Amino acid sequence: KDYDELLKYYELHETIGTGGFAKVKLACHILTGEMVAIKIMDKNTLGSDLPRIKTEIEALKNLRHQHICQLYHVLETANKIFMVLEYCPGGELFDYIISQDRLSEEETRVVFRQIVSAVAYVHSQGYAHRDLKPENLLFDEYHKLKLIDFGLCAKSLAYAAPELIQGKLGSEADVWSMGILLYVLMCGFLPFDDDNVMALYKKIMRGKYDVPKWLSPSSILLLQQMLQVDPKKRISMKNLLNHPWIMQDYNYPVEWQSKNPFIHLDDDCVTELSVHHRNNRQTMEDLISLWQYDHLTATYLLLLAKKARGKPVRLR
Ligand SMILES: CNC(=O)c1ccc(Nc2ncc(C(F)(F)F)c(NCc3nccnc3N(C)S(C)(=O)=O)n2)cc1
Ligand SMILES: [Cl-]
Ligand code: NA
Ligand code: NA
Repeated sequence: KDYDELLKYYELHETIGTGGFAKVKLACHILTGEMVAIKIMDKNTLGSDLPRIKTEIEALKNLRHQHICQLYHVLETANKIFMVLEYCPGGELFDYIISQDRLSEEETRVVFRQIVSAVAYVHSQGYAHRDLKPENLLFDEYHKLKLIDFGLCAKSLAYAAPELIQGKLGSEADVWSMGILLYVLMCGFLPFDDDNVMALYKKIMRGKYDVPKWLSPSSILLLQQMLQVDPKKRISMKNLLNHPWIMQDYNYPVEWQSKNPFIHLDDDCVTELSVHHRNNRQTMEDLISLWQYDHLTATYLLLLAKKARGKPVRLR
């Protein structure tokens, strides 16, 4: 019914995740053969949370970055909203940490610099993510990280900053959450945890945590600077980018600027679309340039994706 519109363009496979607000299926984009992830939201059962959908959608239309999960297609039917996103076949950072127990400081740094790159970019575009946690970071085919779930972005509790849980500073709050992430990467458990939500809340407010024996002095220092209860004493995003711990083995600050921004339309993509559809090239350019996030946008972007990984730009 609502799936009729979607099934014009995608073959649906297994459900790969269910959350509070959405389920996500693996799918194949018929015209390109590309696997994608389709986020499915029922407008009726969301009700008051329907603003989360528009928030994520508007954010993702304004974010284009090597460590951010790309949006391809938005389809609205009578009862559903479908968001077609980049499929990350490596799954969740969280499950990767559990499988390894914890990461070495070297590997943590490799991973963490990608998280800082994504989040600093998000902030550079005027947003705070506000729901940073390892469930929301996925591995793509290259084993590079992609940030997801922009439903709470502005322009869980275990990861929420004291000031944010107190109802007041979105920038500083993301830094706190990245500190909790950093802790989990290196330790393999949360710095603040409890079965009772108010007791968890108290632990967060107190800011005291276990410091395991395998952590280097420099890592301990970085955690201390990120996990300051007072956001005014917390390390700013700026100084995180070139922090000495962060610079170890790299010697350059985190590269946060988008490496894949939308400058001019790509000729191979446009050409292939015009040839496959047997349409006037200029019309094809004009219709792509509406950037409607309809099936034409989807096809164009999934062709660019083929190019991004050195494959030829070809439609079935
Ligand atoms: C098959 N077993 C796996 O464990 C697994 C899981 C995910 C993926 N890949 C993947 N790629 C892209 C998405 C995208 F774009 F939709 F976010 C996505 N989402 C599922 C999703 N993921 C983690 C947290 N919430 C999730 N959903 C409820 S949510 C907030 O609506 O995205 N999952 C691959 C494998
Ligand atoms: Cl980097
Ligand atoms: Na423990
Ligand atoms: Na940069």
